[PDB]
Amino acid sequence: ISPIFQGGSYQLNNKSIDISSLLLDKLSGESQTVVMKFKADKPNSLQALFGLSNSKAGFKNNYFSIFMRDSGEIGVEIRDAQKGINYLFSRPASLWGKHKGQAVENTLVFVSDSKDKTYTMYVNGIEVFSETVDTFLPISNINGIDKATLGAVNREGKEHYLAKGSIDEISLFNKAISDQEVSTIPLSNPFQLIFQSGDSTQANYFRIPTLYTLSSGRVLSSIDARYGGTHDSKSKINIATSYSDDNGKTWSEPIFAMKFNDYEEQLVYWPRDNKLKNSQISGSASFIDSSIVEDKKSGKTILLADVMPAGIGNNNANKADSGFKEINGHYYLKLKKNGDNDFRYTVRENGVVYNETTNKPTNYTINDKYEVLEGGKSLTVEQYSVDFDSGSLRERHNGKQVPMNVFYKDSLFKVTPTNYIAMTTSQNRGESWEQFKLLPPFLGEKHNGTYLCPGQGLALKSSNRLIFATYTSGELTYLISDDSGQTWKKSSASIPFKNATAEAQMVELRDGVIRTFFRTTTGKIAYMTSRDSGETWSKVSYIDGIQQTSYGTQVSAIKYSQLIDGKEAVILSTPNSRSGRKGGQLVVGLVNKEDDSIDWKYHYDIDLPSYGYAYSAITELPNHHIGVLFEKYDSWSRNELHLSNVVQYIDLEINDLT
Ligand SMILES: COc1ccc(CNCCS(=O)(=O)O)cc1
Repeated sequence: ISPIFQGGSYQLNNKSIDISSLLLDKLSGESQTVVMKFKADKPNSLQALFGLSNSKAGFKNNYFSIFMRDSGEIGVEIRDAQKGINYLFSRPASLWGKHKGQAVENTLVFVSDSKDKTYTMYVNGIEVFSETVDTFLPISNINGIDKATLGAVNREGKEHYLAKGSIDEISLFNKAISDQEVSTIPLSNPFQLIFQSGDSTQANYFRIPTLYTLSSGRVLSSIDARYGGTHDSKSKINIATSYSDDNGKTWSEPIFAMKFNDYEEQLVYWPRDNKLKNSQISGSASFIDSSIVEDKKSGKTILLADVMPAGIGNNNANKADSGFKEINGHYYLKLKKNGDNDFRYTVRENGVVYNETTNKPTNYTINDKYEVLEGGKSLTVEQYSVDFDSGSLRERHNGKQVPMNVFYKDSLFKVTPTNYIAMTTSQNRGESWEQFKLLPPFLGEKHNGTYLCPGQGLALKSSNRLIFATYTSGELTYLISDDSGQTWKKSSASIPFKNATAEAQMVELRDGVIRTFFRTTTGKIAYMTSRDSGETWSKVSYIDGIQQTSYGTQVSAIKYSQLIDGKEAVILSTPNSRSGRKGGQLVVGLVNKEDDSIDWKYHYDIDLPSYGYAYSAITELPNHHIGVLFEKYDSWSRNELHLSNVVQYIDLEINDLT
């Protein structure tokens, strides 16, 4: 099934190219496919790559175009004034610009299908929109079309949306090629996907990537599998993991490290229109923000994450309560029974539910999976599913029973509606994970729980010490274990910020010397240092030479194993921008032995300064390359919510960075 037109090596230098004679008489029938391989490493603010237009006076709104923005957004317009049709379909963050200094060849496939009345856009093997309409407009059927154009749209005789870039290949087909045929078109991607829409997680969205290189050489990744769009909360989120045994070349089908069953794992297309985009799965328990470390001694992998019950709500839930009760220097999980107005129960020794009014135990116990048992018998609740069939989000029982968990909305016994920290382990390097256990309160019975810093924990090289960074108001709270994560203690480190999202990651500069880099509210990345393996912490300093936004973004960090320019090296991954989450960089710092100060000497731009880059994970691969898994979009922006397959992985060598 051949192209009706095929052309290549077009240079778009703010001057459109007329291909009308070559293409227009070839166009026929009402279904078309455009395949285009193009580069744009210096795009204009808004530019059309391809246009079919009525160029005549008075018909300026009769055209089809494929356009892009310098934010990385791709879209089409399909307009006919006589038909009263003005379609615009687009998706932010769909493009690559540059990789290792070279312009990326993006592969774009646009399918206009008259039979299904559907327009579908793929970029780099990723479907970025699929839109069905009541009234279909074939792109060839726009009234009075007389121009086919590359690198602009001809309107009333003038070049609109002038492009800068190149089209190394463009093909057109008088057919809507199938999704399968699309999948056979060769790609030139600079990235790969570890987690993706339609995989075993069945989440359509992903956020908060982590990466960690295990001692066997296996590289492990964890991530938020996010079901209700990309929202933090309220939502349904599980923690998924995947691993690579060949230095990041291929990755295992994901499994769950932490999951709840009160709501079905559904692949859902979350609305992106302004009226509905803030719809939230509101009755589901959820995890969020994971962190990984490996323990030399037991050989176990440890994964922590925040846990939230279904009853959680932002503010007034639950600052001023840890969710635990202290009774004799020991902490016990509090529980409220269906119909009580306060928390009159605790989960004492061996999950026995006690009544704190009468100190009498009950016939109810809580098992290992935080599930409710009555007289030894497994209680259940009915699962929920969500849908937008009514034109707004509904959450409804689906007929399926699942074990009753104290984190669920429908549970007989409920935990305090606050945030907790959970821990699970794997003894097979990520092939399976245990049931999670809740960590105890660290800042007291009355303090709500600290917030886990997503990314990596720190395994000190010269001892058995494990450290996970967490944050809360006014300090970082480091969690320290010297016994394979069986027992934890805290080390508080004051920071000059109140209610900051002080996401912190650590590197060991040398034996027992830890530097922690963290997110602040000042527009600069901060850091502090410990010289006694985390017991005590220095005052806070800031990095100059890198800019963040006022609200800041997570920073990932590693100690590189090899010397660079003869010096110890640390590599930071972060957006470099004071406007938004974009301009991703790896910044290579060299340590000064005189004082452990760091000279930030090399900045590697991940992609264009204007292209999205948010939360990130980096790890030194066993072959000394650098693996980077990152949110390739602006995960703060209210315009880039609910995008699929934007968390992407790349492989880099140190020479690429210098
Ligand atoms: C336990 O519940 C939690 C835990 C952490 C958070 C913060 N996540 C910030 C991400 S962002 O800066 O908005 O992109 C929100 C809810």
